Amino acid sequence: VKIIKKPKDVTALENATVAFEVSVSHDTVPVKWFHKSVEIKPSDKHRLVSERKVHKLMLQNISPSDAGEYTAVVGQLECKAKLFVETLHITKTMKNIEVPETKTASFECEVSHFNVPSMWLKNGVEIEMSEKFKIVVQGKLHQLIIMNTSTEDSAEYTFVCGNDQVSATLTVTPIMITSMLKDINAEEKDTITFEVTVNYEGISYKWLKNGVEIKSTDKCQMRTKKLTHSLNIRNVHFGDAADYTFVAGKATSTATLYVV
Repeated sequence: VKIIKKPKDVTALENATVAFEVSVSHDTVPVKWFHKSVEIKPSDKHRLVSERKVHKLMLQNISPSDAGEYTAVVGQLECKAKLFVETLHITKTMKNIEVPETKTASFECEVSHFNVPSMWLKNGVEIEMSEKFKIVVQGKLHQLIIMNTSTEDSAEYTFVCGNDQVSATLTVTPIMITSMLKDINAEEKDTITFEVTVNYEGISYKWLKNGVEIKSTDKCQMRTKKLTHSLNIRNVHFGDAADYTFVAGKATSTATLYVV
């Protein structure tokens, strides 16, 4: 009896199902399979199937323990093939971030394979995605986005990949109002400007008049150069006299406009 087809090497992922097959010239021929010098038996992991001239060994839910050389013995005839078992792992680490308050922070890591489930932890606890936490997957790149950061977002963040994991820390830096609002004594019809300076660029802020948020009309313009924020109020009259507040993250500053 002659071997017509020999088994081929197989590369597969952990937990995948794989097979090896030999085919022979004659129908009634018994076959044994060996791994690590031991004869393979039917089990929850091993299935042996014959169809006339074709003999198959099937392995379910493979583990790294299953990798290596398998041998098919047909009489005195013996042929070998190898299983390589690939495992999920992290291929690039994450960098610690420091981010100003209110700005967006992002962690990224790369994994070994496509179609890995995203799994992100904050101080050991699974993060449920929300308007705050955005999870993105781009092929083998996994990204965690944390929007509108606060000091409460400062923590250790972990990405889990199979049995592999990688951690990095986020540090959220508070906004500081370096140059505060000063009171303004103006005459009717004057154009005035409240100005503040902060320590970071591109932060979120709000202006308030007596506590109610202002929107920039032709009457109240809000401008922003580098770190300087301004509230310009044109053609000032008595209804413009009030308390004005600049709010940025947890940083606040109030002053008064007086109109003669």
